[PDB]
Amino acid sequence: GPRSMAPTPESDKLKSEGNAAMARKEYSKAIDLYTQALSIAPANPIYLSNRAAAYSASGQHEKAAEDAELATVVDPKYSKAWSRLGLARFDMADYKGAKEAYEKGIEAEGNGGSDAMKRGLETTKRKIEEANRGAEPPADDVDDAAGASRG
Repeated sequence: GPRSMAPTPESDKLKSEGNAAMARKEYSKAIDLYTQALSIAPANPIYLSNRAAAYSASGQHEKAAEDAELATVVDPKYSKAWSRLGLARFDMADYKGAKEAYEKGIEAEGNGGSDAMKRGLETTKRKIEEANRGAEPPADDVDDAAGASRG
């Protein structure tokens, strides 16, 4: 018969084994274990957001972003997915997109945001303001005054 396409004790075991792999910093294994969980329950936002964390830890920001995005599409009310998406976009230097993700995460979280979301949004805004105001100070003009004018 057909699978239920929803989480099972088996998929959750795989998720837990994935979580343990993360703890050991075995990111490639975590990615594989979360993927196995997702083969049982496709597009599960918890499993997706966990695999996103593993991608991010291993420096694979585009893959992290795709997992996190899909999670936010499936469950836009799941604040953790937005936090994952924010970090992934931040790490891709997509600061506008990171700002948007953190803002939506903060709304979904329903309590002003997790510490990570609040700091994430603050840091992203500061980066955007740095760019807007100029990342480099202006230089003052060279002096055309006479050398003895300071005397």
